[PDB]
Amino acid sequence: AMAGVFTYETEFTSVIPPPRLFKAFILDADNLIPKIAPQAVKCAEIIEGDGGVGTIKKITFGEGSWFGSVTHKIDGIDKENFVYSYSLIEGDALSDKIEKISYETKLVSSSDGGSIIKSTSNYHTKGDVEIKEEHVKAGKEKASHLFKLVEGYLLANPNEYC
Repeated sequence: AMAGVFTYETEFTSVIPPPRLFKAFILDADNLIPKIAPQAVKCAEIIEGDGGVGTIKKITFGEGSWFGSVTHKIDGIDKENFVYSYSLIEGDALSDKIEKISYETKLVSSSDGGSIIKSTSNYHTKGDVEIKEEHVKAGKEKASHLFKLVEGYLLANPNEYC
């Protein structure tokens, strides 16, 4: 069985500068996201670890999507360079065809006082590669929708995460 990596890259832009975005969206995700987006995320529960590298966490989805769950593994947190690396180790997306999906979310500063959210998705493949363009685009739409709610909240409550 052939091993490969299908790599997809995308960017989101934010008005919020990287330090604030990282404190909010990444370092306090488990608390902030189920609160702002209840329909999208019901809860975030740590199964193993203290929230840092090696942490295993089960995310349960709300009424918005065809609610299942996902199990993420924290691979890396760079609090200086605003890098968050994690893998989907249990979920609907995984099959005999896709064994693992590793992610890297980097926050880059904009000269206008904002951020560029750079997301890389690495689909670790086994056998014939068959990835639907619509399935990837739907993930990108859900990620930008959740993110837009993060930006709004942050702009409505400017003192939060400073």
